[PDB]
Amino acid sequence: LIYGNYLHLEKVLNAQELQSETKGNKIHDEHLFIITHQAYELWFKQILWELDSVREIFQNGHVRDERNMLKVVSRMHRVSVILKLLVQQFSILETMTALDFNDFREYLSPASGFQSLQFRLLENKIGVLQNMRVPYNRRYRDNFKGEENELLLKSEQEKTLLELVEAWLERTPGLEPHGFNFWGKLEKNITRGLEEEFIEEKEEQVAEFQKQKEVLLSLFDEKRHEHLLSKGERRLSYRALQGALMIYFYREEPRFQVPFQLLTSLMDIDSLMTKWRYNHVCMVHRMLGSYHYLRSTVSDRYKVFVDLFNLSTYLIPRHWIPKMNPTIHKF
Amino acid sequence: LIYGNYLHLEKVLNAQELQSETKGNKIHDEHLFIITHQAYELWFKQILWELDSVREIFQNGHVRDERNMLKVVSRMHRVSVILKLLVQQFSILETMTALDFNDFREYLSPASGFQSLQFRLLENKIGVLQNMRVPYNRRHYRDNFKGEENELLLKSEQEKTLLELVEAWLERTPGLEPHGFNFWGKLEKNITRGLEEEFIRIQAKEESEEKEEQVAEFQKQKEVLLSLFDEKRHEHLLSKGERRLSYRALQGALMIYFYREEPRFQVPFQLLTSLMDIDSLMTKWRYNHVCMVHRMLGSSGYHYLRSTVSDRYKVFVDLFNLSTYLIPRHWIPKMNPTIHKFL
Amino acid sequence: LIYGNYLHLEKVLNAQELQSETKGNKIHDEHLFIITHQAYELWFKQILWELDSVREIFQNGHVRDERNMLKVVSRMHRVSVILKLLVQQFSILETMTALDFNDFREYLSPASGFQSLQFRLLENKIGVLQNMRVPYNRRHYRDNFKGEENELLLKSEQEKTLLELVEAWLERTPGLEPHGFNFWGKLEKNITRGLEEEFIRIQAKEESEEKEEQVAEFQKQKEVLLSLFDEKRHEHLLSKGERRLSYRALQGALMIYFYREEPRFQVPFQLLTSLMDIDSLMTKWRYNHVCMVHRMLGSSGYHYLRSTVSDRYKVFVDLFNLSTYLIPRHWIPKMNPTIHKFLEH
Amino acid sequence: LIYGNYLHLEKVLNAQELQSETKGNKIHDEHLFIITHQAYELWFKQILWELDSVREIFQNGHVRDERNMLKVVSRMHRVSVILKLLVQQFSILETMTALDFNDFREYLSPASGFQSLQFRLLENKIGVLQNMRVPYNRRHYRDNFKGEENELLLKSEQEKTLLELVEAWLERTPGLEPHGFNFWGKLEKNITRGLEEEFIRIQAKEESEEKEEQVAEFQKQKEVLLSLFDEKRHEHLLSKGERRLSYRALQGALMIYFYREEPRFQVPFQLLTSLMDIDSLMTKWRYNHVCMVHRMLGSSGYHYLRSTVSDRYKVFVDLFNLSTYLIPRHWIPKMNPTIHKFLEH
Ligand code: HEM
Ligand code: HEM
Ligand code: HEM
Ligand code: HEM
Ligand SMILES: c1ccc2c(-c3ccc4c(c3)nnn4CN3CCNC3)c[nH]c2c1
Ligand SMILES: c1ccc2c(-c3ccc4c(c3)nnn4CN3CCNC3)c[nH]c2c1
Ligand SMILES: c1ccc2c(-c3ccc4c(c3)nnn4CN3CCNC3)c[nH]c2c1
Ligand SMILES: c1ccc2c(-c3ccc4c(c3)nnn4CN3CCNC3)c[nH]c2c1
Ligand SMILES: C[C@](N)(Cc1c[nH]c2ccccc12)C(=O)O
Ligand SMILES: C[C@](N)(Cc1c[nH]c2ccccc12)C(=O)O
Ligand SMILES: C[C@](N)(Cc1c[nH]c2ccccc12)C(=O)O
Ligand SMILES: C[C@](N)(Cc1c[nH]c2ccccc12)C(=O)O
Repeated sequence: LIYGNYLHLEKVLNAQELQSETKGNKIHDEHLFIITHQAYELWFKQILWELDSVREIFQNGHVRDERNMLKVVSRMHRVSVILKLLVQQFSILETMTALDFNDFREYLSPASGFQSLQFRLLENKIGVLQNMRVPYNRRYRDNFKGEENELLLKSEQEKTLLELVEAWLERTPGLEPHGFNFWGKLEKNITRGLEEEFIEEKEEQVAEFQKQKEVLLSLFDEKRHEHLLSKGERRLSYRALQGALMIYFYREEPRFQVPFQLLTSLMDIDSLMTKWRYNHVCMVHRMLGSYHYLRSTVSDRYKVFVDLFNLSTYLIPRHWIPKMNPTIHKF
Repeated sequence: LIYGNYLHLEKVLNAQELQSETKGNKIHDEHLFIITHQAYELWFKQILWELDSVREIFQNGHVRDERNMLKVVSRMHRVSVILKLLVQQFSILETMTALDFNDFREYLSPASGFQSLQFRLLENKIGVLQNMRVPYNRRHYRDNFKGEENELLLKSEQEKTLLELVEAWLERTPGLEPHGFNFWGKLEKNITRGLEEEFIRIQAKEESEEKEEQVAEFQKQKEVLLSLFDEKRHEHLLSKGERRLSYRALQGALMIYFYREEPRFQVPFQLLTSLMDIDSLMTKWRYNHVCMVHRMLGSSGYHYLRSTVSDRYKVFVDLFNLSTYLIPRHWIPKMNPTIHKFL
Repeated sequence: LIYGNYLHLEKVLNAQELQSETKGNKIHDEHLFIITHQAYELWFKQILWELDSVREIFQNGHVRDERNMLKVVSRMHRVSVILKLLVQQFSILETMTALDFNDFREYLSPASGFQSLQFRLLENKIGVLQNMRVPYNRRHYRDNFKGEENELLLKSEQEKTLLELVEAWLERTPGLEPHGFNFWGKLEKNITRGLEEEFIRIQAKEESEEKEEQVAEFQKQKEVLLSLFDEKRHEHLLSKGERRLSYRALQGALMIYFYREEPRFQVPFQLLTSLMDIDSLMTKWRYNHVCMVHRMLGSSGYHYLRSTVSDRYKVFVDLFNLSTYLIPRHWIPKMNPTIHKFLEH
Repeated sequence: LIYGNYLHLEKVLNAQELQSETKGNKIHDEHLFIITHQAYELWFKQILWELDSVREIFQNGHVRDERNMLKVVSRMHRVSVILKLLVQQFSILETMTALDFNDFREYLSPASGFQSLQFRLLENKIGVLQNMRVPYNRRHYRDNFKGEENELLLKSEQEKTLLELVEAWLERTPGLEPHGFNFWGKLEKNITRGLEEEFIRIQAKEESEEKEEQVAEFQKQKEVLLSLFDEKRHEHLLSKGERRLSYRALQGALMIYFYREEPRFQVPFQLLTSLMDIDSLMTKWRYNHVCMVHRMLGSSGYHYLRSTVSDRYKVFVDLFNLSTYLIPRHWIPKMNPTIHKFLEH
């Protein structure tokens, strides 16, 4: 076995066709354009590789065996690491001036980054929903045809990471009312602590406190949630949300240490996915002038685990957090 | 034209074949290994693209037209930027544990990164010389390569390297002409003078430990500084391969260093800086590679590799070492108005 | 002389006071919070150092001596490099969980990064204009600052900004002189001509939707391209604050863009590129800051900040927008050998 | 409470004294030099903050409560993140040319980065051993430091290092107990067996160059694999300082490596990974430092430093070298339900 043959470089390193050259006027910087995109696509494939694997672990119920949690967090962190690189990779294309890109931009028409099948498959597999997806020029799948359109559909219809994480989050231990009844203990301890606290600048604080109280108690409005879920402003089942907050509050508890890491990485992937979009935009600006559709992609509308980010709003004094009783200290 | 078809993704995204899977026992992390290498190879191709272009500009004498200097420095900086990324790219493969790599390392033998044609072409096109190449397994590197590959690899060694081409251009650097600004002459004189002047300074110091310190500092500096004009020392070191640039080229480089602010020398200096950046980064690549192979294979290619992280692989080491011959600014020959115009 | 004494580490490394600890309940992650900010502030000081130096080079007219161009681009690139780092530095504070920050956030009230004198000095010295600055809680920013601080902050606003100084220099860009190369005239002509020539091409074409599409494209392009020569449109946009550069400065910048390979314009172009890099990175800083305040406080300042990530805080947005007015290379006015002389140093 | 006052910026931003300026000939790039170092020092303080905290968790036996494992790995990862940045931070100082540094290097003598108390404290607290410290021009390291400096430096040397503390904890790693899972025994057996089994396979083959190659490989592997059970070889190497961990600690580490997916070993493995990352990064720091001092001073400290980039400075080299003793997975002693149940929480 030789490197070149192991890596099918006969394919990889014979995939560069400068359209400028194909049309008689070869432009040098076009090479970079091609390579950059090809590298992105390689890495997308790797992310899909990792993601699909993680999805499978959830779907096949392997995640139930908490031995598989190391594997899950490892592969999720790996995604975040690839993404961190893909963000830095824009620095490479920033070496191309707009003036120089202009010299071949025409031979690209009518092509677009939009037509990255993998990027869409990625958005889909994480949990970006078309219902909340910004339409571009009153139009995404329309541009894709064939097996591509077919796969794109499977991607939308098969379980997303969000869905699968939701499922698992719903089964998070300690939610059982017959058990630790976290939610009940929480509502009580908060209401109590609230009242205790509720017993000039005073007025200002009072006003602030009423605002805080509303938010804090908003947590227990199952209906508010269902509504927001419908409007798509939240994404996680109320039960899943409970499991997540369980994990947040009892993270140091051994059974919840890696699960918390997952949540952290899930948020990191959202953060990075959006950083990708941002860097892409800042460039398309520097390259095409005036952008706005893309500036719209950086809107938290594409944050799939936005629920995890927003659990920061509902932070309470440590004192108020239900205690780890002997029984659960065992469990 | 569709993106997928423009980018020949039919090829790119149909090039991943897990040998573990080909042999029945698919290992997940093997995918990463493949992709990582494929990305490296893509980027190598791009670097070769840039480098070959720069070489051509030098060889076809376009570099004489100083309008092409922007293009040259841009493309050279771009190389350094790709390399910066290729160094960071190791962070990705560091996500793979040794334990997990072990689960497929077998299905790789007898393949190695050594068989990267592009990496070799790259080493060669910059200016790595086979004479000063550390032997692998008591043998040459091209021994591992056969066919058109071996053929190309030779062309790469024999065709003009960036070093050679930069040397040529450095030799033509204005200001060296003795009939002109006579930089080298003025320099030798101004250094001789400065040294003497400083000696008197130290002589003035009543004998003390302080004076002693200065004395030692002085003598070492003097030796080094005058070493610069020992054209024979140079020729010797050139032979031993410890330097690489013609003495004339070395003069042009120091010209550029000292008169960098001069408009004609501003971008030329940037080039020199980038040339050094490429060496620095190429070495950082090697270092990160080694640091990983250690984490992955334990402890020995490791030792062979630890050997490749040396000035033997640094092509523009001469540019780095011009830092040793740094002098007080007031010693630097003053740009004569006439030649001040020439620059 | 000792390292520690050279670097006044007696000060630097005795400047960490955890308020949590000062109040009896020391929280560990507070140390990180302090250090991170202190490092940012060190780097801000360095950027101000570089910026002020470059401003002075422009103000004192040293920039006229094109020897100083290397120094200028070097120091400007250095800023962009510091900024690149400052953006990555958020990764450090991302190690702090919101849960853990919550354990000391209280001992901070009412303090805020908003009270970063240096950040404001920086925004100001580059060219952020108060009129373009989104007010927070219906209030100005300097209103939070008092004393010599307010005095400095004012000097920053009143002294020449980099924008102003670059504008001045851009206006003196060679090639614009009508008596000389008359770039703008030649350009208007060459563009008007080219457009006509292209219109004919399209009109020659065999009736199709593709033709219609090209027709549409053509009108759009034509409008934009000719918009360039509407000095009144410019003055209007300047008023609306969509542009920031004088029309003449804009001419000089496009001169440099189009004739960058010309020796005299090689480093000047690099400067333009760096100026844009600084804006890009400054905005990336703001973005990462926001993305974190979200991760930390949830969803409001957050929205104020989300507002700061706009081209309204981009000082050299005009340089970014010169990409809109890109023309076929063959349309660019030709450099006379004789003319190449004023661009050959 | 004001930002500036919280952060004692009266100190931090009044700690820049350009010696060039103090001596009449201010050099611009000296500012950068100062700031860069000051930032490094801030971050070192933070690393020491994190490290000391982790050391205390180990020393005070809090690590026994496996709730505190999350905290430990988090803080150790944070160190690695700071270090990643400190490595990138050299990019900033690379903006300074040697030519320009030369213009002030004189006013620095006789100061040096060597005199970073914090860096030494850091090296010491991790586990760099004074024995294996390469002498600089036949000089010690501590010799340069006097007073409280020397005092603290010693405490750092004498107090428990991270290595020592990790060793302690590694020795208490569950599964090693002979009356329990007897990992070591089961391992030796399973390895001896596997090797024999493989030898037979090769013996069954027909004499050939391939066979010889395999045979040679097999003997090499066998030696290494069985070397693992030579407690005395270890003790010797420990003496020569080629290894650092007790043989029992080494057993615990390999336990963790092999049974990492086991819940009780998942975070512990992460720690090991981060410990190795800290070595890797600490050494990357040294490398980048050297690469620069060369670019700045030419080629000597350079060579002394090139010496610091060795496994002689790698504290957790034992963790790196556990990669040598990797065996087929099927050879690894199996976690029987009963004992698996012991390793859960
Ligand atoms: C010169 C560089 C680039 C330009 C001018 C550019 C231009 C654009 C434009 C204009 C769009 C909006 C759709 C349209 O009107 O066609 C877009 C979207 C996109 N581009 Fe790029 N692009 C560039 C580089 C890249 C790179 C390096 C990638 C890497 C794969 C990429 C991937 C994408 C993706 C995935 C989208 C869809 C955005 C979304 O809906 O999330 N582009 N690009
Ligand atoms: C698990 C990861 C890796 C391992 C264990 C590994 C191992 C090795 C080893 C042992 C060598 C020395 C030659 C030999 O004994 O076969 C080597 C050389 C090489 N590897 Fe890697 N490698 C790894 C990753 C990579 C990657 C990601 C690249 C990217 C292209 C790469 C490129 C090279 C090159 C170009 C050489 C020749 C270097 C020289 O001779 O100067 N390796 N590798
Ligand atoms: C946990 C981390 C952080 C949080 C929660 C945070 C929060 C905030 C908030 C809420 C504001 C808006 C003003 C206000 O309502 O008080 C703000 C502005 C600011 N922060 Fe931070 N910040 C964080 C980290 C940092 C860091 C590392 C810096 C570095 C100096 C910084 C510098 C600033 C600056 C300069 C502003 C004013 C920016 C502008 O108004 O355009 N902050 N921050
Ligand atoms: C122009 C830049 C620099 C130069 C020329 C320089 C020079 C040197 C030299 C020559 C040494 C070897 C000992 C000696 O001769 O005194 C050294 C060691 C050291 N430098 Fe630097 N240095 C630079 C930047 C830095 C930076 C940015 C740091 C950050 C903290 C630093 C920290 C140190 C430390 C801690 C050592 C001791 C390392 C060891 O012995 O293990 N230096 N430096
Ligand atoms: C391969 C080929 C092209 C791309 C682009 C891309 C997308 C849109 C572009 C463009 C380049 N140059 N001009 N435009 C304008 N659009 C507007 C609608 N159609 C043209 C990004 N990645 C690519 C990979
Ligand atoms: C593709 C395939 C393999 C590689 C390697 C590589 C090199 C040497 C390796 C290895 C992988 N796994 N074990 N070894 C040990 N050496 C020791 C002597 N010869 C085998 C790097 N890049 C690759 C790309
Ligand atoms: C030093 C001290 C504080 C900060 C902050 C910062 C900013 C706003 C904060 C905060 C910390 N904790 N709570 N808030 C709420 N805001 C909302 C309206 N004003 C208070 C950032 N950097 C700092 C440096
Ligand atoms: C603060 C102050 C100084 C330093 C240095 C440093 C290290 C070595 C130096 C130096 C500066 N200037 N010259 N040398 C070398 N020798 C050669 C002969 N006499 C001086 C690094 N970091 C610092 C922080
Ligand atoms: C057995 C279980 N792992 C239960 C579970 C769900 N979410 C969790 C989060 C943390 C810890 C445990 C869980 C499962 O059913 O997957
Ligand atoms: C005309 C010339 N470019 C001469 C030359 C050589 N090196 C230089 C450095 C800076 C400026 C000019 C030169 C050539 O012959 O290429
Ligand atoms: C002589 C000049 N430096 C003219 C000038 C202004 N901007 C430029 C850009 C590129 C080249 C020259 C200029 C001055 O007046 O400063
Ligand atoms: C009770 C214990 N925490 C046991 C222990 C030691 N090393 C470990 C590694 C992984 C898991 C557990 C351990 C202690 O004695 O510290």
